Amino acid sequence: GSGIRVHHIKRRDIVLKWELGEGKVFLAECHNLLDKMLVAVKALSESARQDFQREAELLTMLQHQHIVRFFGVCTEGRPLLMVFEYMRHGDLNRFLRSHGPDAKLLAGGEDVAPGPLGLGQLLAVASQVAAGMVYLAGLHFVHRDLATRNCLVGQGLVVKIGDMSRDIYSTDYYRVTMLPIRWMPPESILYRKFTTESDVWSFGVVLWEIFTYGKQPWYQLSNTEAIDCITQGRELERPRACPPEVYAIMRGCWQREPQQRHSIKDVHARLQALAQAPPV
Ligand SMILES: N#Cc1ccc(-c2cnc3ccc(N4CCOC[C@H]4c4cccc(F)c4)nn23)cc1
Repeated sequence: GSGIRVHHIKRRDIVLKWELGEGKVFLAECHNLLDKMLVAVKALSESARQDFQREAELLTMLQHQHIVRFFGVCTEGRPLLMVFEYMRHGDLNRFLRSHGPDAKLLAGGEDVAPGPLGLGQLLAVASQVAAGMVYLAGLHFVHRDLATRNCLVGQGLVVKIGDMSRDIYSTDYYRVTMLPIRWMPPESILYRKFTTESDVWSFGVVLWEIFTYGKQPWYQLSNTEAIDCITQGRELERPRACPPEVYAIMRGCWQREPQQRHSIKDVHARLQALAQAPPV
């Protein structure tokens, strides 16, 4: 039984506090991965135990400053658990909306101002997501559902790529098997091909999400309508909050031919530079 050693955690050391969302994520304390400690815990046939073990091995290998930190599993008894660091500001899409000009409530937090994010800040969020993507492309890992709903925000506005998904985001998938069509490129919709270049397209849509403070791409349109748009070559419009240099980077992610799309490495480098010195 060769493979990656996955860290195991005794059940007695996991104390579940409350559900945060629905796989079915709870907030918990864990002693002692250090003192005692807050963590996020995902709860779940032998075929499932197979995917569990498999995904666990994979999660163990993919470790990077912008990938949500994975601590191990608990498999003594049922249900099976995956243990992750806790990202106190939840998912990026919800975070964005709560700092949008549209938000109905004020979003306290000692570590960020309520109200619209600074441009410097939006840029930092995008840079961080890209860095996550650079790492994954490096490993030839293809993420088939890149979107702010699958990113996590932690203390100090650290952003990491996570996982799905929350039932509140069902509207973001189209039932064919559920596809995130609004984030998919023509070659995915047309030919069912998914590549690192497909992820670069998705990331472009993530950029649009960030600079609209979390709006659904093509929110005015039905699923088939959005598919017509994507395949017929229509592009999402520049967000009001989005500077030309960034819209340019977006457009580059959206080349109809995958090979003309800029590399994720390139994309990240530009965003990081914009970020270190935000244009007016
Ligand atoms: N695999 C996996 C995995 C990894 C980490 C986490 C995690 C760590 N800190 C938090 C805080 C809130 C939270 N949420 C917010 C909404 O309730 C569901 C859950 C979630 C589920 C699906 C996708 C999300 F980006 C976030 N998740 N989370 C959750 C799942």
